[PDB]
Amino acid sequence: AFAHFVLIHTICHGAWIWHKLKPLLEALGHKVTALDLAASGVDPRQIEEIGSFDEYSEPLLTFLEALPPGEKVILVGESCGGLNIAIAADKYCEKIAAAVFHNSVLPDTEHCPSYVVDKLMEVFPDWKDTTYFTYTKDGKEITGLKLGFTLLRENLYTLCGPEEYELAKMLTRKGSLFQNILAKRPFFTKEGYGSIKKIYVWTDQDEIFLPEFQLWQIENYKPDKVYKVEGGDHKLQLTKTKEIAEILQEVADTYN
Amino acid sequence: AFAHFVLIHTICHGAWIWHKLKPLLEALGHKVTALDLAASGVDPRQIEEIGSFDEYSEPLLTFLEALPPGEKVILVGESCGGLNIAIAADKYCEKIAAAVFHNSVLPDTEHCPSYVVDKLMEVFPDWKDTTYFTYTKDGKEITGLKLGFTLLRENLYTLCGPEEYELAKMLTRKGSLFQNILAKRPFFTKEGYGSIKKIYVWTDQDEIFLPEFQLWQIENYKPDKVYKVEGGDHKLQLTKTKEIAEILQEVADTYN
Ligand SMILES: CC(C)[C@](C)(O)C#N
Ligand SMILES: CC(C)[C@](C)(O)C#N
Repeated sequence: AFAHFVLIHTICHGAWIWHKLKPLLEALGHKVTALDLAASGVDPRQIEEIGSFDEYSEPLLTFLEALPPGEKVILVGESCGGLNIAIAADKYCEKIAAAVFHNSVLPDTEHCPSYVVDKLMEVFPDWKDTTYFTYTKDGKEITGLKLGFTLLRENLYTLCGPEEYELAKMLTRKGSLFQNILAKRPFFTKEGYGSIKKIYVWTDQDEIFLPEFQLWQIENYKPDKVYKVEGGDHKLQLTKTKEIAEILQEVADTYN
Repeated sequence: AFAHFVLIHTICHGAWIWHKLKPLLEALGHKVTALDLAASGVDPRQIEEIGSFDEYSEPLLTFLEALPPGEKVILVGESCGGLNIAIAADKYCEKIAAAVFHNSVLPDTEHCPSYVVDKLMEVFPDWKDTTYFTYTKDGKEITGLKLGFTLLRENLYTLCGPEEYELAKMLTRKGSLFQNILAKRPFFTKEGYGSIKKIYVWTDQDEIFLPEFQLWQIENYKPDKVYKVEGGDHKLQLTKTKEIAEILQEVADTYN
């Protein structure tokens, strides 16, 4: 079967991270939409203009709003993209056939929205050469960050070639986890986000979202299905593109 | 010998086009700077804020200005980048060891700055699915454009793989040739731009900067050296990356 996949990049990244996976999925006959979230990729906004993870998710929400009645999509989020999925699901659950998490945070409905992010910071506290700054938006102090090049090289693009790593150094932008904003955000709902089918994809060779963290997430909020990809790194859509496409095809053949 | 190469992308593109060549040059021991020109790549400005090719060249001029006395660089410009080179050379000729043109326009000093662009439009009048728009800046009506995806696929990235082509569809932005502005711009000088060493690199398999045009440019303004790369396409830094690096190494060993 064919599906319409909506690929969602992580913070400090953009649609470009999916440049290898998108054409492969299309070669299988699928429709693919790779969005640039707010102040990401070539989006015209700067991070200082964004005050929450919800605002950051605007392009995704706007896209879903534009889907004609009856049309459903399979959301695929990497790393922090799981949060955009949760936000989107609480507004357009009926338009989501399923959500695939790609070495991604997996929010739940029993704890605050920042719950898994707080846990992530405990498991991976040292972001190496990453730099930080603060800005104010809507009366709140937000911590912005720019991923360090060493962190990118050693923990995120561990096995990616020099040409993919180069794209990251050239294209990654300042962003934010909006951690303190998520902490005060209303909980994700059981009726919306809680109702969608969730497929968790990961590799135990991820050098940032460590096994301890991902296995902790799986136990915390049981996914409907779990796929473990052998080898690769945090950026499976670059290092195990074929494997990811195969998994997504099976998801398309399972949920609609 | 080692040199400091400053790679200059063409309109509607960004530093990202050099993601394959940059690491290869560094692997040879060179220092490489790949800039995003105004309203290009991840630059925060939008094209409607730019009123001339000179303004568009701001990041390059600012970079050269920051070079300490005595430090020289080898400029490498692709496609329309030759115009940024001419503009830069008339302000910082002493900081330029040489300029390499990569399937690029080659301005001269005998005719108006838009001369070769006007000729290009005669040789390649049909830009296929490219779209156009107009905006006003500093009292002048400027024609903006967004490269069509079919034009990108068939004429610019003719032999590039689907993954490189995908990056182009995701990252190319609205831009402008500022043709009418160039037409009224003071001529490039013989003392500045005219004095720099110019190396012309091209392939007769370029599907947009056709042989008729490139050979016309070579006859119009004699380069100091000409390198013809066999095969490849308009984006030699992607399809003949190794060959381009070899040529640049020889240039580094020839001019300083
Ligand atoms: C490093 C991690 C938090 C990110 C930016 O989401 C990725 N990849
Ligand atoms: C199509 C051509 C004018 C451009 C944008 O410079 C390239 N490549």
